[PDB]
Amino acid sequence: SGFRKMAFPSGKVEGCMVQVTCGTTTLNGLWLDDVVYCPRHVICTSEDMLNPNYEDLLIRKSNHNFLVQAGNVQLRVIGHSMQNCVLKLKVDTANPKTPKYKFVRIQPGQTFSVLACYNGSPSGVYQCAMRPNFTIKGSFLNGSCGSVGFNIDYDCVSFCYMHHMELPTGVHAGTDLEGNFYGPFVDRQTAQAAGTDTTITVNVLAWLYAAVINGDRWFLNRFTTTLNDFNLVAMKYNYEPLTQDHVDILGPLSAQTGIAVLDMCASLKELLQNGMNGRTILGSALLEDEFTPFDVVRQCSGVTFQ
Amino acid sequence: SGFRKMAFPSGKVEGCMVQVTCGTTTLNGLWLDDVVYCPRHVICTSEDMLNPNYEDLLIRKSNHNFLVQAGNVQLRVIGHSMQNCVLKLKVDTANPKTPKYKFVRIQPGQTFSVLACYNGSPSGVYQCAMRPNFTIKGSFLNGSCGSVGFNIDYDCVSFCYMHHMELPTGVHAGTDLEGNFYGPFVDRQTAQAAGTDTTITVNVLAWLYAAVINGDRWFLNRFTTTLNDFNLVAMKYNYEPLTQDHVDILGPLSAQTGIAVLDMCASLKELLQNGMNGRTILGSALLEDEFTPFDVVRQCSGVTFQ
Ligand SMILES: *[C@H](O)[C@H](C[C@@H]1CCNC1=O)NC(=O)[C@H](CC(C)C)NC(=O)[C@@H](NC(=O)OCc1ccccc1)[C@@H](C)OC(C)(C)C
Ligand SMILES: *[C@H](O)[C@H](C[C@@H]1CCNC1=O)NC(=O)[C@H](CC(C)C)NC(=O)[C@@H](NC(=O)OCc1ccccc1)[C@@H](C)OC(C)(C)C
Repeated sequence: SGFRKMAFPSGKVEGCMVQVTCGTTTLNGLWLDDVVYCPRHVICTSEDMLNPNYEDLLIRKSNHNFLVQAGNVQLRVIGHSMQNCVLKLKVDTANPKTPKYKFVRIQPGQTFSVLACYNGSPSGVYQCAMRPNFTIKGSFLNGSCGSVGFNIDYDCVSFCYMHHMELPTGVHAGTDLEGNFYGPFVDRQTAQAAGTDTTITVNVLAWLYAAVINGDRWFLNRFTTTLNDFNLVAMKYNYEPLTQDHVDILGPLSAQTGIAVLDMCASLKELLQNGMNGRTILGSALLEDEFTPFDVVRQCSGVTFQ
Repeated sequence: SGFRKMAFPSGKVEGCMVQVTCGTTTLNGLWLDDVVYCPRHVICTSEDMLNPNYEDLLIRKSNHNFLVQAGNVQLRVIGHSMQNCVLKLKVDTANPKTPKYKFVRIQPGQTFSVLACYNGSPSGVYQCAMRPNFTIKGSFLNGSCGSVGFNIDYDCVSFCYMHHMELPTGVHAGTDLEGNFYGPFVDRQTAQAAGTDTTITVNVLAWLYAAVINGDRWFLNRFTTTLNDFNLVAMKYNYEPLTQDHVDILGPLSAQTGIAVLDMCASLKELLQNGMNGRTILGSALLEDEFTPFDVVRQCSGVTFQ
């Protein structure tokens, strides 16, 4: 029993974090096979950040201007290129600790673990979700740039996020590992609006299922509702519309608890309409939306990795 | 910027989790040097759990009745003993992945990371606190027994917790690595009350400091208060009494933010007396108490490990 926001074990990703330096700027890179991946703004000064011509800036640099350090072991750069907003530094040695990996672009609402690093050394790990407006609400200080987000599927690490910037909100923006930003953001120190965020409705329902499984069932009400009537409530409350796809993925949770999806929708409707009267659900006084239906299944299934 | 409940990177502890089997019962053990540590109730059946005579039960067992598996590598048990509520199995090979480690008994209010495992394979990682009533509110299913809690100080892993049981609350109880329970609990399937829990006041203040650092300052009020007057409010609200020791440890936070400890005490007093009016602090509608003053300093300092 019990429900906790749980991150993947970070061992396989720790053995891939290196420190990349170019000029005075130092940040974290990801070392897989004989390639090091890091934010391309490692090549910028503080002044360059206001309006960088990245192709121009990169031309001034050669292989030896890039210092890659792995702990204290240290790598020879023999090729460099820019893929969108990441740089790829070709080094002379494969990472002997390269896990089975792949690069994936995740979708809004999906969750992932973040290993926050500084100077190429891991600091801590926490779990979060790609918000529908393609930001994440993380914990990132100066030098955490290049820290990565990932999921683990038994032995295979799916890298999905690399940290690039903080916005004027304290929210965070970043790219996949092909260097394509999530969201409309660019890697420039110029005012950028995230846009209206919305609540991940299918994740809220999954959490509400997780609550029922763990004994907390006071919100379980008398009522039911329709998909369209519930959706009509979701949008006054800035919730993402619920589709039949969302119903289907909550199916397993529906059948383990014996509660139809639409009856949970109605319970969630009165919660949106009436508040919590200062009660809590799984130790929270807010409706929690960074658990996917798979995060719930996996936590009350006990799935392991290595 | 940003504030997240962050766990230590689990890499050093992953390389120590093994699977221990005795009879039909299987659980997790911790393999350091040539010794494997695990809950002594691995030696019990389901019926034994109601009232176990552990010394008697252990006499029926020999070295070869204990199957230790590390991934698929596999260990030869050449000695076994019972230290309080842990068994120690002497194996024929040192763990080549033994980190610099030590065993520590932590105090109520301190925090630690938990690596939840099943069958000796890590499943996920999350952070928590030893509640003042010596329970933890974790996420533990059948077979997670023997999963450990730890802190990391640069390169040194301080193991402080091993999971043994769930109580009739869904809260969790366990031992240090010398096998001494935290709390008044015994390893028997007999009704056991945790006792009244209280809120870790010095941790709440630290979080409130963390909030100020991250821009959230609406609760910062006009008032101040005295240690004794605040304490008189803390105990109607089941808060732990605040000592001058607690003031001193909040000192660094006091000086980085320029807010006297007693003025935060008064802000926290009206929060206890008046609620949050449905507002939030660092994305929570509850007063958060599983961040120590060091967890705060370390997260807005960017301390790394390896
Ligand atoms: C790299 O380690 C660092 C990590 C940042 C700094 C502290 N926390 C973080 O997450 N990242 C950068 O320096 C990064 C480089 C860009 C190329 C991606 N820049 C930023 O994070 C800035 N973000 C930014 O300028 O966004 C657009 C903007 C918003 C508001 C006002 C003007 C422009 C940071 C440094 O800017 C702050 C945090 C808004 C001051
Ligand atoms: C070992 O993997 C397993 C882990 C438990 C089970 C699922 N979640 C967990 O945290 N632990 C045990 O089987 C453990 C063995 C004891 C020697 C420590 N026993 C328990 O966790 C039981 N706890 C218990 O009996 O506490 C006293 C008690 C409370 C309430 C009623 C009677 C006795 C569990 C199995 O008992 C439940 C969870 C109360 C059913």
